[PDB]
Amino acid sequence: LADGHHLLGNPAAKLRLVEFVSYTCPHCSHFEIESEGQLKIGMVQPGKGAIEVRNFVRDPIDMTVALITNCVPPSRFFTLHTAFMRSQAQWIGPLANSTEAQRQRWFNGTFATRTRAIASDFRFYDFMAARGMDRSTLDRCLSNEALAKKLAAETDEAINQYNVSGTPSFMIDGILLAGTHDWASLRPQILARLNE
Ligand SMILES: [Cl-]
Ligand SMILES: [Cl-]
Ligand SMILES: [Cl-]
Repeated sequence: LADGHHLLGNPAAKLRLVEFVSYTCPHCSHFEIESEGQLKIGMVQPGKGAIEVRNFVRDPIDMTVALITNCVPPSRFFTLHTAFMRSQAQWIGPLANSTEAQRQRWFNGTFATRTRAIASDFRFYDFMAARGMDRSTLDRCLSNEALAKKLAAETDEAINQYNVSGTPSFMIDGILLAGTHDWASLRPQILARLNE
């Protein structure tokens, strides 16, 4: 699959759930905690369906996290993606707490300068060091502007083709699910399809 797309489970499974999610969205964090287990044991493990996670990148903080999760091998993506989502409350504090002068650096200057400022402010060096990724490996990841452009293009595809606006959003078998932005609304639609 293309950059910013990641597939969990069997590509030939009949039910394909696409998730448009963002690392800076509180609804996506809550959704991951609520849904990850049940989707795995109920659907993915028995080979009844597969999950395509798309990084819907909303802001440069999101972009910085998505550079990290997309720079690791496919077999590490899902653990890392889940970790950022599950531990969102632990790392996202500077979004609320930072001052004007700090915020200025996230939204101005070149891609490299702002990505480095964000990674510093959000303490991603320490977060990723605690997960085996050293500073040199993280530096290379954060400077991958080519990848940032591809993730931006993937995000633009979601916005343009599917009118994706709020997060998380979902499609099942090509249909974007109206009014469906949490596990409580999603699950009955998944079970209806599985149990047809
Ligand atoms: Cl939820
Ligand atoms: Cl740090
Ligand atoms: Cl498009």
